[PDB]
Amino acid sequence: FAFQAEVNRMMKLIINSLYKNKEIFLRELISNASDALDKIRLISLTDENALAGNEELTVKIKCDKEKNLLHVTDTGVGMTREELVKNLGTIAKSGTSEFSTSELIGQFGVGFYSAFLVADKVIVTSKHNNDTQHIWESDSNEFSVIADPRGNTLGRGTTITLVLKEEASDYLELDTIKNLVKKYSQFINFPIYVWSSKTTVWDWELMN
Ligand SMILES: COC(=O)c1c(O)cc(O)c(C(=O)OC)c1CCc1nccn1Cc1ccccc1
Repeated sequence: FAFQAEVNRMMKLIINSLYKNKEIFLRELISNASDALDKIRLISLTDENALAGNEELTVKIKCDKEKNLLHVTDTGVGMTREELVKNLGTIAKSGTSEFSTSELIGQFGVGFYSAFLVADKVIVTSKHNNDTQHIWESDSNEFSVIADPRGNTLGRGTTITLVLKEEASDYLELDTIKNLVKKYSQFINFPIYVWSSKTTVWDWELMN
């Protein structure tokens, strides 16, 4: 059906970004975090205390240069364990490959699959209201999900961790992330921060 139409759009956008410095993974990281924040703000209109777990609506990005990791943390609606298992309808549980999705592909396919332009794995730590906090890890093909051993550390929202390839080590430099976040967040209504350094003290720096 239209599942091939959205897949066609996804191939077009991901390969197009391969010419332009493979930056579409970061634009999608910011855009999807913004939509998740929009979702919980819409819910807070009906629910009185929908923000009781985390009363702030932010996007916070931190680089781990020595560990070669990229963290993007938003305080959006989050995802239940049942929502992590569904993901975007294309990732199966580990060991079950030999056994709608079109709407999930059209919205999240570009963001998920373009992350593997620079990352070997994609790890999702999410905390949704009325559910515990879980960790979800995928190799682009299969996934595995467990409950976070640390418990509820986000209050509410989602942290996307990208285990970057060494090929993409230059993305973790402060001046690189900051210029890229500033470019792709100038139209996001929510405040977006990057863990930056000032001389030496470290603190969140507003980028938009
Ligand atoms: C690939 O990271 C995301 O797309 C993503 C993000 O960057 C920031 C977020 O806050 C959230 C989020 O929690 O939205 C509530 C997501 C998940 C967006 C989503 N909502 C329903 C399905 N998906 C796609 C998906 C992909 C992999 C595993 C699970 C779900």
